[PDB]
Amino acid sequence: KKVTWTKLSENAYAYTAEGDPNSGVIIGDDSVLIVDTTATPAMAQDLIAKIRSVTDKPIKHVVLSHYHAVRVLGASAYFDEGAQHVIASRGTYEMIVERGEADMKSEIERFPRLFAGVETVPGLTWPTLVFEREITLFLGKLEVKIMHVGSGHTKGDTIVWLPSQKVLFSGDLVEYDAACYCGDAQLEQWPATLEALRALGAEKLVPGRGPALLNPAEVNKGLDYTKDFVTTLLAQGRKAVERNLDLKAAMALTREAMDPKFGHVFIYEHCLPFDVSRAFDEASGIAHPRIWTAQRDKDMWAALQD
Ligand SMILES: [Cl-]
Ligand SMILES: [Cl-]
Ligand SMILES: [Zn+2]
Repeated sequence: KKVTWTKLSENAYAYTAEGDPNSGVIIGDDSVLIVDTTATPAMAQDLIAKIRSVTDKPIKHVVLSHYHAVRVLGASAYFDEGAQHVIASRGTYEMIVERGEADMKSEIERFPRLFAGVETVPGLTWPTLVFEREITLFLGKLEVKIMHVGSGHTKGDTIVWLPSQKVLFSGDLVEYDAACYCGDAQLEQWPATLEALRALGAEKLVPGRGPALLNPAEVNKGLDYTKDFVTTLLAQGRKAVERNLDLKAAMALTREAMDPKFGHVFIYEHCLPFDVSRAFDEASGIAHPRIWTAQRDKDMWAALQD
């Protein structure tokens, strides 16, 4: 299992594991902050190990970039390492309340291998600190901004921004070598959210998965790609709705435009059915995402195949 621990700047690191989402790490004067937890407390052990190869400081703050189980269910591992708060936006908190249980069951059923040692998961991760717009932590002298600048990947998407070093942890708002999972997306709002991230002027950006982007040209390529992906996806959904297509026809129409431009990115085929399904709903006027459950997955595959 290939693990990559990348020092991005004086105080910022990215943690990547083959096939897993990225986690972000900020080492402040007094304490460590992480962005997303890895999928289980058993998997969190190796992120802790990487952090402890650098510092003995308490892992005081655990930020959830959004509510999805793979991002949050490792949170309880960090208590013994010094966690004082699990931080989430109001939107993320609302999603945990509304569909945390359903999403936990859904994600573990879909991709059990993402949840190594799933028996170590104690239950849902409940934030202890919920913010509306923006909080700033001073880790000694190090300023860390935790911000909701708009929704996209989910209602409540949260970013972590290190202004002094221009390091942005985008959660799943930004991708580059992988497709966007849009099953819970607010597709209409995502382009404006991407432009808000562009206005930050990041020199380093940790995307949802894959290697970090290490200069502004790479940052903007990731922003442009993600914007193109989610704009095209929603546009094809509006076309399917205008034409009264069923889901199989909507998938074929979406592929017309998405496959040439994006068909090469990692996990494209895994994500595309959920993306077409969400785009069709949202274009149909379902602004708040339907909840994904096993029976909805089953009906989706049935509609797409036979
Ligand atoms: Cl606030
Ligand atoms: Cl449904
Ligand atoms: Zn996600």
